[PDB]
Amino acid sequence: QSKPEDLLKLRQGLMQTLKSQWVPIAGFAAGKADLPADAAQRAENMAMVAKLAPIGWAKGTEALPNGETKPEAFGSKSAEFLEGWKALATESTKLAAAAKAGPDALKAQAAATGKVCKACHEEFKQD
Amino acid sequence: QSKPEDLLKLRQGLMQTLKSQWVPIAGFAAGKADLPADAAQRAENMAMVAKLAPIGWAKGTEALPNGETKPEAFGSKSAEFLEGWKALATESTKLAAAAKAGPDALKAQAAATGKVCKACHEEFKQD
Ligand code: HEC
Ligand code: HEC
Repeated sequence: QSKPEDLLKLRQGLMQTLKSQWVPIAGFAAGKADLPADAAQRAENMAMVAKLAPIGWAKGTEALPNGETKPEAFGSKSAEFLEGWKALATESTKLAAAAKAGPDALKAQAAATGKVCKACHEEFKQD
Repeated sequence: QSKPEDLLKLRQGLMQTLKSQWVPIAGFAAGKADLPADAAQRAENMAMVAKLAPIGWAKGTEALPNGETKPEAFGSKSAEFLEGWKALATESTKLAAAAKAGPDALKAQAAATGKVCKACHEEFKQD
């Protein structure tokens, strides 16, 4: 089963776990916060979320009530959608390594990782 | 930071992603559904949720409204609670190996995995 509302919760829930892990790093990179001491662990977490994310968009979740994803995600642009997920896993793994190298390599790699959230939202997020 | 409704969506949506992968396999072990063709992939996904789980119970979410976890999870029995996530993660990894081995192996390791959901629930979850 799984009520539609449970399915939207799983999808936004994975997105919220992504944001919790990311924000500390986006903020340091923007000169708005101190260097998260657990940066490498957050970016590893970000890449595990990346790998699971396609479950929140599985068959039957094409038109949940209150969903915010464009239908092209499930159809004509389904492969490019999947491809954004893979890109986030790869940049997040690179972000892990750059956290262990030092604050400046983390800042350069956070810029490349944020682009991926922004690109996919521009193309596929309704709001 | 973070609004508590977003914090709870985090926590609860991780658990919905856990249930969505566990269900078909528990259903099989029970004799109520056929064997999932992707049982192995489901199980590795469960192990990744389990690694990520502790985020949903981070410091600062001890008293989210609408929260369903006993105060002991955050303090007095905090070690025991994080230990359960650990156990889930190794059981779900073993479930993935069993899936590859055959039905009889998956049924038996499924019984084993499900006990960890049960024990955690009996101690730390509210009715
Ligand atoms: C597509 C490949 C995405 C990538 C990469 C990122 N996100 Fe995104 N996110 C995506 C969509 C289609 C949606 C809409 C979901 C729906 O409701 O139907 C979202 C939503 C979010 C949210 C909102 C969750 C909520 O509570 O409603 C946030 C906080 C979010 N996304 C964050 C985020 C960040 C930080 C990313 C980069 C690390 C990122 N997402 C990548 C699609 C995609
Ligand atoms: C502790 C170490 C846990 C293990 C292992 C598992 N669960 Fe659990 N679960 C836990 C708590 C403390 C809670 C309540 C969270 C709160 O404060 O709201 C839950 C909740 C769930 C839910 C409901 C989610 C929702 O929409 O409200 C489900 C569907 C759930 N848990 C499933 C589940 C399964 C299938 C597990 C084994 C594979 C499992 N949980 C393990 C604590 C823990």
